[PDB]
Amino acid sequence: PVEITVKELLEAGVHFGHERKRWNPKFARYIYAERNGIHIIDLQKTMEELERTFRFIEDLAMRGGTILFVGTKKQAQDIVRMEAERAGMPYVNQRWLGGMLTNFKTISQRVHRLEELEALFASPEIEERPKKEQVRLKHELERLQKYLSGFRLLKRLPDAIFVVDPTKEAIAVREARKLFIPVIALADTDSDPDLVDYIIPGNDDAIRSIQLILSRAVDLIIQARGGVVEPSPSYALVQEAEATETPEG
RNA sequence: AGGGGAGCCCUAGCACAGGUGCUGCAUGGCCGUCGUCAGCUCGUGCCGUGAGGUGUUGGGUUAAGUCCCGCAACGAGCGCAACC
Ligand SMILES: [Mg+2]
Ligand SMILES: [Mg+2]
Repeated sequence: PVEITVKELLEAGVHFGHERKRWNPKFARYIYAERNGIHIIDLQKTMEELERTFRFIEDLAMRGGTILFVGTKKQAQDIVRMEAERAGMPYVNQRWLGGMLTNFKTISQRVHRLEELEALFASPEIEERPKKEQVRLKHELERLQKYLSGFRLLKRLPDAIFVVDPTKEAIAVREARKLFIPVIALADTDSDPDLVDYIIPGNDDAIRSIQLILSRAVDLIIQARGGVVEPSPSYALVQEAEATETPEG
């Protein structure tokens, strides 16, 4: 049953039958206290820390600060970009690079090739040598973009970090704290609530939680201070958040 | 008449020429050779008390450290290639 949330998209489900001899284990469902992914233990402990954290995201915001989020799991990545562009800041989906922060003065160079290439495919210099290098410059521009598509907003090392799972993207969190950078992350029982600077004890995994915690973390920024504007947002045309703007091919 | 004097010839004395006369285990120079083999390194960062390691390992591909993907590394140089 899809409570107006599922939407009938002619989803067959012919190959989706439970004929997968799934009728094999009785204890198949070892079930615990994790049936939908919404845990809040001790409350007087977590809610205390939340206010804490979210009070800073607000501060770093107003102080003009910057917050690059760090995403690495498939269980996020894209969920990192939406909350990325919606909130004008740098993000890292694909993969971290040793030094992303403890080497700026060098990884930032890559960012430069990137921009450099991005210039050339805009001037008449297009096509002046063998297709080979033409592609030699396309591979790069392409790759570079794959791994640097979000680091282009880091003219200088950031005031904070928002890594999802400070245990899977630990290098990130190492590099960070080695440079006195408050590290903000999700974290759970299977994490280092000692390393995480400003914790938000959500579910490390679980798409939903992510989008839930990461969004307000994005909205809180945006709503930093305020203003009038009371005609509210429109529904169906929420494309500026990114969605799937203009395709190529 | 003749005398002085410059380039030069000759005897004599001298500084010295000359020497394929030793030493290439004193050397430059140039060459051979492993090897036309695919390799040898550097910057920055990270690991390590340290010598150092990481990158240059791994899967795949290549005539090739050639290229791909991975990865605490990101690059760059000499070489490979291309230029002839
Ligand atoms: Mg070939
Ligand atoms: Mg060869």
